[PDB]
Amino acid sequence: IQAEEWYFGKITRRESERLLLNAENPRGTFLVRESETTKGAYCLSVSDFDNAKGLNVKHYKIRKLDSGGFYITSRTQFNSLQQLVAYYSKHADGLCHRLTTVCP
Amino acid sequence: SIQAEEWYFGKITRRESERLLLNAENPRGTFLVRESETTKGAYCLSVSDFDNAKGLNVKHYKIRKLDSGGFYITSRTQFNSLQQLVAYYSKHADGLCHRLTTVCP
Repeated sequence: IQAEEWYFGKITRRESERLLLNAENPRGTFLVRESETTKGAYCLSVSDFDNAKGLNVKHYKIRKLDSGGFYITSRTQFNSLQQLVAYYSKHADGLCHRLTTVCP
Repeated sequence: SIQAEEWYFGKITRRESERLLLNAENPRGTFLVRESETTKGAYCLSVSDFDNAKGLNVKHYKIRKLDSGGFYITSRTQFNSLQQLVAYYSKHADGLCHRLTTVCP
């Protein structure tokens, strides 16, 4: 997945929030990183805006099933990470915002 | 002035640096220096590498600016300038994934 624009590898949770939390960035700017402590998991980081908290980053753990697939909820699972990203770019389904822009 | 150095790419993002380095045309050890996007005062050395499992991949090493003037990536050597840092690791990888071979174009 190294070659996917949205994959930032092993940046920490804090570093993903420093990258994402920028006022030039739209709601739904996102990146995927390898989870910092859970081994074999990915994490989807999405900026979001709430009146109160202002801009903040939500983090959703992505698990990989034994057969290979990926999921965030029981609603949909994906044969690959790129399919998950493609799906959520069009359908938020429970995430805070549709994935609009890859982290610059 | 570091602004006009050919291997200095200023404020480009971590993501744009990889888009530049991760390209078939570039030898292992193609590099660029840039500012850290979020560590103030630090710089960053981005280097292309090739691992059969990863494929072509970029490694990023932070460069800290000593208060007293220098620059360093490890406790083994410190340098007075970024120029001198690039030159040294062009000869000796000394912990880096690869010697700095090619300035990124």
